[PDB]
Amino acid sequence: NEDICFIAGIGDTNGYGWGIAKELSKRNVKIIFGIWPPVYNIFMKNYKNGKFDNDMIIDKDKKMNILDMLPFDASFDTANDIDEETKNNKRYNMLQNYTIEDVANLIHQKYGKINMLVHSLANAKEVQKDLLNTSRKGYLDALSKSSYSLISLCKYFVNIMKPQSSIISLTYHASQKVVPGYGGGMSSAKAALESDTRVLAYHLGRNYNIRINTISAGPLKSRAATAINTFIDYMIEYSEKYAPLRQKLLSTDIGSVASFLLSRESRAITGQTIYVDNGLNIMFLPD
Amino acid sequence: NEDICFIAGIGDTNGYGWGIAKELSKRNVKIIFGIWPPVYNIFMKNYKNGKFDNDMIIDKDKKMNILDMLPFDASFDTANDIDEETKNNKRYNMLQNYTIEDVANLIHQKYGKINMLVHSLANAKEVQKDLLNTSRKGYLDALSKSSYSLISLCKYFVNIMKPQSSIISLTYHASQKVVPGYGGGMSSAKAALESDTRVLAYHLGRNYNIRINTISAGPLKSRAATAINTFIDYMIEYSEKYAPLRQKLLSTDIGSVASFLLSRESRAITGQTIYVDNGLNIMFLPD
Amino acid sequence: NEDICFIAGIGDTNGYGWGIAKELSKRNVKIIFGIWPPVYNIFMKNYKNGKFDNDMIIDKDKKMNILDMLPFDASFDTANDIDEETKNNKRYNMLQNYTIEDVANLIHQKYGKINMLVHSLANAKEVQKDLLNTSRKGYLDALSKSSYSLISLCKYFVNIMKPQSSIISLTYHASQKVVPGYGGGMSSAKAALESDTRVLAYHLGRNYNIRINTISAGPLKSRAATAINTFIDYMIEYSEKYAPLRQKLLSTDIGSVASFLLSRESRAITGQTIYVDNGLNIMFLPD
Amino acid sequence: NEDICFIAGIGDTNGYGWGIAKELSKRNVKIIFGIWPPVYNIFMKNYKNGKFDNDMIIDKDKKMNILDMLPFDASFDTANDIDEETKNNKRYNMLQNYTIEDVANLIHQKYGKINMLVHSLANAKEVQKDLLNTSRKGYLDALSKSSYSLISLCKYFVNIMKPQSSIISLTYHASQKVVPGYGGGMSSAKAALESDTRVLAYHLGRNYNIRINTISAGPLKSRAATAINTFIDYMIEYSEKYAPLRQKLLSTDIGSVASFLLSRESRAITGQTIYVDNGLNIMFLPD
Ligand SMILES: NC(=O)c1ccc[n+]([C@@H]2O[C@H](COP(=O)([O-])OP(=O)(O)OC[C@H]3O[C@@H](n4cnc5c(N)ncnc54)[C@H](O)[C@@H]3O)[C@@H](O)[C@H]2O)c1
Ligand SMILES: NC(=O)c1ccc[n+]([C@@H]2O[C@H](COP(=O)([O-])OP(=O)(O)OC[C@H]3O[C@@H](n4cnc5c(N)ncnc54)[C@H](O)[C@@H]3O)[C@@H](O)[C@H]2O)c1
Ligand SMILES: NC(=O)c1ccc[n+]([C@@H]2O[C@H](COP(=O)([O-])OP(=O)(O)OC[C@H]3O[C@@H](n4cnc5c(N)ncnc54)[C@H](O)[C@@H]3O)[C@@H](O)[C@H]2O)c1
Ligand SMILES: NC(=O)c1ccc[n+]([C@@H]2O[C@H](COP(=O)([O-])OP(=O)(O)OC[C@H]3O[C@@H](n4cnc5c(N)ncnc54)[C@H](O)[C@@H]3O)[C@@H](O)[C@H]2O)c1
Ligand SMILES: O=Cc1ccc(Oc2ccc(Cl)cc2Cl)c(O)c1
Ligand SMILES: O=Cc1ccc(Oc2ccc(Cl)cc2Cl)c(O)c1
Ligand SMILES: O=Cc1ccc(Oc2ccc(Cl)cc2Cl)c(O)c1
Ligand SMILES: O=Cc1ccc(Oc2ccc(Cl)cc2Cl)c(O)c1
Repeated sequence: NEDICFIAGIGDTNGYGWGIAKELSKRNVKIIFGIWPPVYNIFMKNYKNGKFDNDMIIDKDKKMNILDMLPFDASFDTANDIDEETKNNKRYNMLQNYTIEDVANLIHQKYGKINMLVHSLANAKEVQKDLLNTSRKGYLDALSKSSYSLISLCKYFVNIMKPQSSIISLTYHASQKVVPGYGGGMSSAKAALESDTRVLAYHLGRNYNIRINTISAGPLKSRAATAINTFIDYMIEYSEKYAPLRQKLLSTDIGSVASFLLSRESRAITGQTIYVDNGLNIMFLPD
Repeated sequence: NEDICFIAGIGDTNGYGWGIAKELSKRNVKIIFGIWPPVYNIFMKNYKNGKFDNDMIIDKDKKMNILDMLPFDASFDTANDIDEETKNNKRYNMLQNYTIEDVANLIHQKYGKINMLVHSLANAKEVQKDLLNTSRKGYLDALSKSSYSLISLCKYFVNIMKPQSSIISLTYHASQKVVPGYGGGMSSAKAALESDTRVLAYHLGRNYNIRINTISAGPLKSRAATAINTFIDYMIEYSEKYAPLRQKLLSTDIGSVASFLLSRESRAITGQTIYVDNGLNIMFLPD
Repeated sequence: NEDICFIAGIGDTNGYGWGIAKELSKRNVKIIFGIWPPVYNIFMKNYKNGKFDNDMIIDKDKKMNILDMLPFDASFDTANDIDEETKNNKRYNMLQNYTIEDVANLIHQKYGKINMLVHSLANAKEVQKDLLNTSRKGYLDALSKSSYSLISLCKYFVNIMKPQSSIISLTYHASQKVVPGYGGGMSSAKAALESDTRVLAYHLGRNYNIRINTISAGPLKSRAATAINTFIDYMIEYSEKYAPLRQKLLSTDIGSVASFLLSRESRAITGQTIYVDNGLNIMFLPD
Repeated sequence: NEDICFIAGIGDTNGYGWGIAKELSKRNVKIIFGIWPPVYNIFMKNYKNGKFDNDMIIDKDKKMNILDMLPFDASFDTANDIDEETKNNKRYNMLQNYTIEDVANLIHQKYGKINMLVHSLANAKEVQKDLLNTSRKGYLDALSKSSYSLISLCKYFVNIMKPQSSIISLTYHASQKVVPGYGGGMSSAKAALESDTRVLAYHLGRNYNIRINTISAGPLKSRAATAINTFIDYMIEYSEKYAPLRQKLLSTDIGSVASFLLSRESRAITGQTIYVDNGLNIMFLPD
């Protein structure tokens, strides 16, 4: 029977979420996009305007099958959690049912139980400051949006998931080793994410027979990556120069691994940080 | 010349902070206690009442030399950050200059530049819930109080520290491996703490020639440990049964290591998680 | 089209080698078995008699496509390494082209370049002794047969492998955490093997565009697992009781991850220790 | 009172062994040098002539207290292991009681039980070759001399050591991350050695109440470091440029950590790889 995957964190076609959606489509997985409200209408415009048609090609006979595309904000757990300021926002005022709980309800109401969950989102409002100059509000924002949001996602989605479902998120090696430009408590958020992945694997594994893993991806010139002050170009030039595999890293490279982790093929893997980065993580120094 | 250590996180004599204060005293380090406001007066009462006199004995000729004891709340960065509710609290209303910045100023005003800093505090208001049932507010509290507080401590204290100063904090292996009762995002807070320790080592090391490390201690029946629902007794019974070293773990065991890390003897060590837990971390399973 | 895999280390159908063969067979990969001479003829007689006929049942009717079965000894790099006594041993006198180089040469002659390599073998004379009690000779035996053998397979098989080829081995968590009973220097060999996997990922990735990883498998009741003093019953019981995923771990659970890592889907993963143990490695203590 | 340390691996004053001896000497520990026979006599002639007289200067006048200097070869476990050719080699014919057991026996006879043990030696015939190019013999050479030797020292010295004694060795980060140039299987040996340190911490902690750890030292221009193909100049330059702590790493920086780990102050630490490299290990890439 059909499998359904909710992917939280799609803003365009240039990030890992799209890559994952693409590769799942090779396997005939029905895709639901969770899109952050501020960029939801523009995404919808581009999509309707056919801007993504070329990017939706799987191959000769296949074309990405997107079930639905919904507004999703990981800043908010339930309806009660939205503040008046966001309520009164140009971009949000015209949308509804976009809190993490509302989306689970809405999906379940529309299409029943799902069996695949992808957390592909991060945010840190002080990413451009180093850790030592990051404010408490800044740091807790990184953690709220980039780490707590995985926990909330699970808390609310497990009700609408079949036994033997699988969940993945995306991390970065800044958590384990210093990467000077990865500021604002983003390194910290990733660190908590990778540990939470373990603690969750235990809970979800024991209570629901549901698996959860995280992919530590190498650099990709995505929207958010360009936001960091360029960082991402140095990162890519460095990976391509010194990684064991001197080949350009594509989002569908992470996509194919995500697909495997999300399938019954990896029935015995849970609680892991899997490195999909051309082996760059294994190097001590430039050679 | 004299060395001064600020220890943040002393509530009684039964935790790691006291252990560290004791061992630093063997080396004639002047100790300043940072004490959380809610328990400051009771600590002061006990101290004046002589309740701690036996616990202050170093040995035949030495007696812990406590320079000062100040109210300290890691919840608050500066004066501006205190809310009206805490302002209007029985325990705080009668105290002042207890925010992280105020304490650095106050210490520096009183005794000049210090050269040793100890973060020995944690808190998580939902520690009794597992990760999956922890609320966003709960989780961010763990992180604010247990992890951001190290960053803030450094941001503000480096101004009042000599070159070649050293800083330590305390972590727990729950960050790296699942420990089912360590709830409320405490595992997450520790994970972020250990990663932050690295990122900070880079910044402080390069800019100020200041070192920072963290000690992953094994279980000790402390005030906060008894708070966890008992957990701590199982933990201790287990460590004593299966650790490589079948010997009771004492706070001064962590104390002696802290003393070494805080001294010039470990001039070449920074950014590390050091395990002071009778080797328990090396075991896969009960033997 | 025309994927060929050499699986080094199969004596019967109760191992992880068998499980890897079955899952690869499912993707229509051509299987070549490398078989240690002590057990080769009993394996062939068993095979011809159709004792494995039941074990080759894949799903609804599909049967294993074993392309060849070759005598193989990972002890010997080249014909010139073989000592006179082994050459004339009862079980070896009747066999040829069983050294690492010779099986490389052989495979190439009969089938051309292959693109998949599985190191699925370990040995140690003194596995029953704990590390402290292991002789220099028995430790070097363990390293030689269990660790050097991977380096040697690589040096020789890289010649007969197409660019973008993939290589896996199997490891155990005793290299990272203490597991009493895993003696003879087998933990040392797994440690070395997990570290050689990184060093090799570098050389092979840069010079040949070939990937190599290692699977850290959970416990399985194979022939060799029993030769360890029982140990394995305890291991399996511990695992089924305490793992996040309380299911029986099957050889085909490993096989499908092996399959994935050998395929182009894992193009961006190299140098890695991938855990396939139902998440047991993430646990600190039992509950 | 009456601490005795056997330091295995000193040829001159340019190593980490020298640095360990100097720092131990500062705490009034009695030093016994174990000296590889190829360099023993040139070391003695040098010593008697007072070539090391300058190097024994500690602080304001204090000089090293070398209690003994013994020929020692970690290749040989017992007299019966020594091959006829080595026995009659020019440099060995004039020496006795140089195997591991014999130096144990010897030390015990002349001084009684000791309480500190330093493994400060490595070797590999084919260090100049990369892993892929290393022969079976040269790999086993590396493991034998660099890794087995620690297990063997332990098995024999535990007999002549008091409860609560301590044991250190030296390792390098090439076991965990790829370092081209660190060939011959030296990375494999360090991997094995860091894993054997855990296994040994278990046995020795439980059966003898003895601790063992390992220091992962940063680069130092010792005799052996130069024998590696230059490699070390590059290593030191990289390290001084990119480490969190941009200071020159001295042998005595290692020595004072060794001292700490051998003393009772580290009573609760066992099984650990302690990094002494100015924090370089925490770095992902240069800046
Ligand atoms: N791009 C890289 O180099 C790289 C390397 C390692 C890991 N990652 C991880 O991969 C994931 C995907 O990011 P990306 O690199 O593809 O960039 P991206 O911009 O394509 O993805 C990030 C998405 O998160 C969404 N988002 C931001 N705040 C949100 C909120 N409050 N609620 C819901 N959604 C929100 C944004 O709309 C954006 O589309 C990220 O979590 C990132 O940490 C990326
Ligand atoms: N006790 C253990 O078993 C154990 C094991 C590993 C690590 N640790 C760590 O050691 C450290 C010391 O704790 P402990 O175990 O000695 O218990 P403890 O209760 O003695 O120490 C915790 C202290 O933190 C203080 N504190 C709480 N909230 C604060 C705030 N907002 N601002 C300032 N101070 C605050 C409390 O007053 C308390 O005295 C903790 O960080 C803990 O995580 C403890
Ligand atoms: N069985 C487990 O529970 C388990 C758990 C983790 C890892 N592993 C790993 O899996 C591998 C073994 O698989 P298994 O557990 O099914 O045991 P197994 O006995 O089924 O497989 C090992 C095979 O290797 C062959 N072999 C031994 N020495 C050889 C040599 N010198 N040259 C060629 N072949 C040789 C043997 O004939 C044997 O059939 C080992 O690397 C082991 O470390 C096994
Ligand atoms: N030098 C560095 O930069 C560095 C960095 C990390 C680790 N280490 C470790 O330190 C140790 C060596 O110290 P070093 O770097 O000062 O080199 P070194 O040459 O000064 O010390 C090694 C000594 O071991 C002795 N030795 C060699 N084979 C022996 C045997 N079979 N029996 C007894 N003794 C033997 C040699 O005589 C030599 O003096 C090694 O374990 C090495 O891995 C060194
Ligand atoms: O090159 C490494 C890299 C680049 C981008 C990443 O994603 C983000 C980074 C920061 C922020 Cl604020 C948001 C996101 Cl989605 C990331 O995790 C790692
Ligand atoms: O036995 C392990 C253990 C016990 C206590 C600990 O400290 C705390 C734990 C939770 C909270 Cl809310 C506060 C503190 Cl100080 C800890 O870190 C680990
Ligand atoms: O339970 C875990 C386990 C069981 C078996 C294993 O394989 C071997 C273990 C020792 C020897 Cl000599 C040979 C082999 Cl194939 C192993 O690696 C781990
Ligand atoms: O720069 C890092 C470095 C330098 C020297 C080292 O020691 C050796 C290295 C190889 C051999 Cl054969 C012997 C020894 Cl003592 C080492 O371990 C690491």
